[PDB]
Amino acid sequence: DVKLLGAWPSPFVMRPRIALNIKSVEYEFLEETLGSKSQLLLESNPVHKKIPVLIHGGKPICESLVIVEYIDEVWSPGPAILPSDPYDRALARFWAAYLDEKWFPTMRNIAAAKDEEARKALIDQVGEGLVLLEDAFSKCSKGKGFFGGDQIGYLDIAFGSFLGWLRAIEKMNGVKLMDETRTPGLLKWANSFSSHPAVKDVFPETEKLVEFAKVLAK
Ligand SMILES: N[C@@H](CCC(=O)N[C@@H](CS)C(=O)NCC(=O)O)C(=O)O
Repeated sequence: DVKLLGAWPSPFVMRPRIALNIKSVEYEFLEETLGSKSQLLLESNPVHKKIPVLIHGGKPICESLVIVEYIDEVWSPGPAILPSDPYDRALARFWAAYLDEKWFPTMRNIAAAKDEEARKALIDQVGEGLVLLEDAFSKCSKGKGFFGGDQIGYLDIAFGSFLGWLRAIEKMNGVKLMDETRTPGLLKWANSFSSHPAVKDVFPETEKLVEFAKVLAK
């Protein structure tokens, strides 16, 4: 009754997936294949032609974050994904928004860098980006293990959905962007997320993510 269109290595595809595992909503996973586009996609998401795409009642929903909020709402009876306080809720959205427009582009844009400089510059920001989210974690979690708190939340999805890749870009660049000193909470959090039940069977393997990068090469 629920169809999801994405691919094993898209962190955006992980977003509507985790959320579905939180509500216990089952779904059909319509894989896409590199370099091509299924007609069901070109059909269902004609504006961006991007994955993921949620299909619910014969209807399509687009933009991973919006799908997550829709999922939180259609299945309100289960564990709530977004926070509950109007302000707390707005915080999660600010950071998700920030992560999507600046943090991730910056971190992906690395590979494209060239002089070992720009490379550093990017990596530098990726660091500054983490120090903050380590700060946001500090208030957001109140000594609990997730942005959401005791349990997995909206901000854990958005930001956690990138761990496989960040773990992968680390390896392929001989750099560790999280460390005991500067982000000791996230280091701990990044391993209480990629192990969470709603994540552990939808989280890609760093290595597999590394073959795929080495493949997106050309
Ligand atoms: N920003 C979109 C997804 C961003 C995006 O670029 N998605 C990629 C996956 S990494 C995609 O759809 N690629 C093109 C395709 O093959 O359809 C969202 O937040 O839902």
